[PDB]
Amino acid sequence: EDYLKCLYELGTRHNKITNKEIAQLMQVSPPAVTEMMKKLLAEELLIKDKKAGYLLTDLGLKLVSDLYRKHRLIEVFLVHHLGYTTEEIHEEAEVLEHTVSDHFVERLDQLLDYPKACPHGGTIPAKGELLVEKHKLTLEEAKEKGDYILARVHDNFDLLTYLERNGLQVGKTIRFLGYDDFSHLYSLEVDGQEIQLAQPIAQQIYVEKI
Amino acid sequence: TPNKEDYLKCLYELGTRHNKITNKEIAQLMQVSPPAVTEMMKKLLAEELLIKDKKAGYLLTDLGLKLVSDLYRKHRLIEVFLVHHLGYTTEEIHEEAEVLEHTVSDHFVERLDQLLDYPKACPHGGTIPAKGELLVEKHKLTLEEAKEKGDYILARVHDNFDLLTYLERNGLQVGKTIRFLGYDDFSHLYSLEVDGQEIQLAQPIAQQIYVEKI
Repeated sequence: EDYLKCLYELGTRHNKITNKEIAQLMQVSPPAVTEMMKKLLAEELLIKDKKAGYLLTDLGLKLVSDLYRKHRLIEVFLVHHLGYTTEEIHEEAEVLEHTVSDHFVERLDQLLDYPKACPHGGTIPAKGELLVEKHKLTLEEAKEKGDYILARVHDNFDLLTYLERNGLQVGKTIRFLGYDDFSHLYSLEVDGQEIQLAQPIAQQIYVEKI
Repeated sequence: TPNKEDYLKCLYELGTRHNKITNKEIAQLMQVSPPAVTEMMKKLLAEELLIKDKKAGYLLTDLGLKLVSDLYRKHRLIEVFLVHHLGYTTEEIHEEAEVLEHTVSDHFVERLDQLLDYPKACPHGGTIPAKGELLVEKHKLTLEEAKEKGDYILARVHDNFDLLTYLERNGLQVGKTIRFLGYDDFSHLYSLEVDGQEIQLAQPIAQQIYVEKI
């Protein structure tokens, strides 16, 4: 089931679905690929698309959406209220995230007064609603130059470490200096200083003109 | 399921009633296989959490008490968090508390403590020791070992889910005022006046309710 989680992620790139990208980004061999996908298909969790490889059904998106909700509220609580840092969230986040009941999570929602986002720009779906991200415009995706706002980062620890090591906080203003067509590099002007971002990193940051 | 922490808690409370400590009793309280007991104590001895002793069976070491204390911190701060912040009910707490206790880290518990603004007691009157300080209950005086008659505060009750259910089902609650009418010497009962209404507790229950003469 932990598989559904990766399916939705790559889905936000619009590529294809490889039984080779499955065994790879999950570190488990293809004898479990064919047996995971079958369970999924017969429990109406996904359908096979020729073009996209695999698509999640509404049932699957509601499932995956609930997962993100649980994960994002917990983030808010640990960051905002237990003063956890990126490193600390790296250690304990996912365990209690995988233990707390739906009840806990409902109540956490009230205690935090129904926050609309996690500290990283992520959007928090209502119970049993669907996950629709407020900020979807990756740096890569953006055409025009000028001053932008860093509105969301992928949640990954390695990424955050990267970003903080480099001074890019969700909410911080950022001026886009352009994508070099050969260099494969994006140029930013944050805090009056220049930074060079690779492609893989620029496709995991979401901005907004303003 | 039962880890060494669940044993130390047991043994710990099993000695607030300063008798020996059979393994029969440990097997009884823990609901386990006697060879499992024999196996756990071995480990508990080896970790220098307790030592054997003639009159008491086992005594806890400073390292032991220091651990017991953590257990009680974790358990009572989670208790305080669940009911005050998330509005948990007795039943809810019974269904959920234990797995969180067996899961959250000591760093969670430390941050939690700060979030809760350093509560010196959980909602059932159980006291909440500081990181590293030793469990020393604010309320030791039990109903059964209560001398004088008259008015009393119901200061603490044991966490026990069946006990709580019994108490809510007889409107006994930490905080309410209580008229002790004494032990009836043969009745084998304790008489209380809770909300002007009379009520009779047996020894095993009076033993679990803690009061302070107001």
